[PDB]
Amino acid sequence: PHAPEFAFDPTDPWTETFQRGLEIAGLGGKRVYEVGIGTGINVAFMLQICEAALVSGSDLDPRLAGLAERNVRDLAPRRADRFHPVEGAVSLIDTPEARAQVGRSDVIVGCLPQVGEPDDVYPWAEFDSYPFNSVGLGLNEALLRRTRATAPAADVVLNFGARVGSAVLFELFEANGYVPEKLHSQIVLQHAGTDISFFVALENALAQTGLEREFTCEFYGDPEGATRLSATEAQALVDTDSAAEIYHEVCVIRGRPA
Amino acid sequence: AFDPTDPWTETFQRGLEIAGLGGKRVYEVGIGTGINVAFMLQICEAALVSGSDLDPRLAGLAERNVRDLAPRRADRFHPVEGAVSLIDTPEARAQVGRSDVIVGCLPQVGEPDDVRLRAFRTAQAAALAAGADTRDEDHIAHYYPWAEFDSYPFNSVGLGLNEALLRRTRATAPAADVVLNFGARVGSAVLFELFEANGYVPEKLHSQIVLQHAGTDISFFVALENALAQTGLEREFTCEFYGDPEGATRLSATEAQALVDTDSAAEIYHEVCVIRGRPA
Amino acid sequence: APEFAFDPTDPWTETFQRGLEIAGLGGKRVYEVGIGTGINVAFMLQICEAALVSGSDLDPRLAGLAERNVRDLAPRRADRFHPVEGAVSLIDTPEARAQVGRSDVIVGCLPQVGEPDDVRLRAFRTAQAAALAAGYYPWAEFDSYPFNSVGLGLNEALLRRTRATAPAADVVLNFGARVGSAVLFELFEANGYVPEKLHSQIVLQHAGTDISFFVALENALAQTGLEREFTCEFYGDPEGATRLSATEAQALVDTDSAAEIYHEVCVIRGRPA
Repeated sequence: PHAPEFAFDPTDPWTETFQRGLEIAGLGGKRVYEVGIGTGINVAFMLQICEAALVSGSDLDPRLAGLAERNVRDLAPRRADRFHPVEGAVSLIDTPEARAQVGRSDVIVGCLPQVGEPDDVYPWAEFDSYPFNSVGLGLNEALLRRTRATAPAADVVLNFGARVGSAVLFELFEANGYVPEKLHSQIVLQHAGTDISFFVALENALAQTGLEREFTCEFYGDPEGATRLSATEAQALVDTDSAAEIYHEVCVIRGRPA
Repeated sequence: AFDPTDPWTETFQRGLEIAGLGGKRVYEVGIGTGINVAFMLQICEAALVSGSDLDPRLAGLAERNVRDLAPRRADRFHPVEGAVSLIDTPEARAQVGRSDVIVGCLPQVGEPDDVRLRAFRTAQAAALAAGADTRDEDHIAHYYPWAEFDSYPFNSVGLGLNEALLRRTRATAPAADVVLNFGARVGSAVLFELFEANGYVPEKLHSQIVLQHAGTDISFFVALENALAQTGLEREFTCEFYGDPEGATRLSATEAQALVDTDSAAEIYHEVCVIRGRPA
Repeated sequence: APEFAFDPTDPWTETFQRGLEIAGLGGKRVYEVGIGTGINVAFMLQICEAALVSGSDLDPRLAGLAERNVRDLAPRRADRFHPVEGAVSLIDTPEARAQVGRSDVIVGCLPQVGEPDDVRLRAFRTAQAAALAAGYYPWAEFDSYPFNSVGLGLNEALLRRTRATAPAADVVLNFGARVGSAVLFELFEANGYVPEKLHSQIVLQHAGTDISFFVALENALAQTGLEREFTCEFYGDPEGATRLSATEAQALVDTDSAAEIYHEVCVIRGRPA
């Protein structure tokens, strides 16, 4: 009954949105696998604040597993005995060990590369064929094919920019064997350098049939998400003013198998 | 007996009879006013029928409707309330998971151009028969969306919504049959691949030659005939139309549109068929 | 297993057969999609020591010609070969599904973009000849597959069938690797299979081979309409020391004609979880 505000990072609104969803997910007592553990701070968060029973994970970069280990031992010293990462270079979960560990997990979590992520920030062309790569989420769909096969009973909890709308995000789960549920969302502001052509091209794109398409992306003018904008609209306000403040939603969605 | 003004629905119903729904639990996606619910209950002798529609005002009407249509069996009709897109609600999924068979005539490119007008007139006919004098808008609606089904592989032949329902059925009812109605202009091979690609063995249960209204646009199907493949290599493809009500003289989409570029009332036919998908 | 057994006339089939031997089919019950004239059946019974080989073909005449070829080439094993009859597209008959569902391993060298340009004329001449004795896959229904974007749509269509009909069976497939192994592996990972590359060779491509489809791959913009980095894998030498894009390969030949262009063929096994 006391929100752990001190815990969520004050720096990155994407990671903050993720961590708040992880807290809501209810990871207490579960085995959890994180795709792309990075520096390990999410693992530390899930161990210390969420109270996961066990956490494993992997990264594409082999040096990151070892560095994640220090961090977890520094930041969650009295819970670090429960962090068992998988070394070494692991794209998605594509090694036998990563597969074994995913196979034993109750929840798979991640914030994966996706069109629309922040610039500041996997191999990439082999995911181009995925149907949901048409909205920039191929890599995310690639993981859902793997999780459904290796751990068919586990939840999958993923972080998304929601410029394409929640009907599409929910579709990515429904198309792949999972009932989706939005755990948490937030309005976030994007850098002034962010490119969004991709998003204007989306609403200007003919279907695929192809016939029609009066669809519109989701942006906001205020940090409260009061004033909706299309991608074209938004793209305008920046042609008007290069330092115009543009907002979109980031949200955490859990897919639960049947 | 069947209404011959709506051949897609005749086709649908005739297909359902053949399905073998005697004593089974069935879910219908898009129950409408319950015409198909009552049919299965009265003619097919189903033990239980449930289902939903994306218009939330419809279940109530249907219920009523089925009561009047099959009162001696309307107690086995158990609709699910709410604005149910496909089977997207816990309660909807729950019922689907308990069903032996899932049936639908779903939106799809090539459905009759007047399908949304017929539904509006059927909704308002059913409310008048229930003793209510209403506002017309009570029977209109903004359903079904389309953008989230656009990325589906089989949306390229206009069946994205149908594919999406198959992703759903397979996961929440992996042993259930799925019985679906389609316009076959794209070819029965393509219709069969829709099922095969999604874990189902297809069987064509019944089919019929029907005529398309004169003002029906078929440039979509023409556009498929001139398209290249995903490869960018030449694609060989032909749509299936007919010049005769019997389905004896075949026409591609390009030919069919020629006969209405020269004349303007040339009778143009195509197939409508019921396909059952059965999992292994 | 002796060198003489592997096909000395055809690098694609030689690659397939070296890969099947490495798959360890001994004692297994196997199913081949596209048996053709049955030589691979003979190779799997006689060299791989399979307990039982079934399979089918789209051309309904080939199962009968494959029986005679297996009777004449592995007479001591011929009783272990039980082809499925009739025209069979992939495995799409109740008898082919029933056999596939009893199989330990499903194998195939399936039609695919990048196959040798003369394979369809071979199969045609090969029919006719073998047809005495005495007396193709369309590609339109498979065009929707995501992996058709790389020309592997028929292969993906099989993976959807095997997974449903024989969920515990391995699946062993021969591929040209011009689109790279990450893509080939992703075809399996996307469809419920863990890929392992069993064997691979560097083959020479016929002289007038059209590689325009692969050039186009290197210049396409993805599904998102933005940039994409991608090079097909070709080689200038028969050991693959010197790499080449499809564009480099095409250019090497625009200025020659008889330039030697090489690429990889490789056998991948897809194992369920």
